[PDB]
Amino acid sequence: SMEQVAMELRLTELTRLLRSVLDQLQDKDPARIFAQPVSLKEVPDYLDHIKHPMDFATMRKRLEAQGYKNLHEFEEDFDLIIDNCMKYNARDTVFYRAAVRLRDQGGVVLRQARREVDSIG
Repeated sequence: SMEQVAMELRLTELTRLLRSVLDQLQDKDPARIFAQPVSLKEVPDYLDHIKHPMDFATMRKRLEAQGYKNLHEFEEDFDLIIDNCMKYNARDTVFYRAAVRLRDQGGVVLRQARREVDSIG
């Protein structure tokens, strides 16, 4: 149908907008602590600790395969990156401190993103 064509135009432009949110969240991690999945070679027991790993490159692959059906799905994936880090790493670490900063500075970018999806539909 043509009504599936228009559905994809209003997805495609969530995808296009979600691209821009991610670029901005990822600029709040200049240390690149969250750019890539935690290495199972380097942390072989990681899955004993964290059942749903997430990282920016993994969020991005799902993005360019148009796999986030709304903003809430994207926000869940972002919250995993932070929550996983805050459990796996202790409070007095560069990792935990980097998550706390990413959370705090992402909040502003997401608070605007929410309004732009509602407003633009």
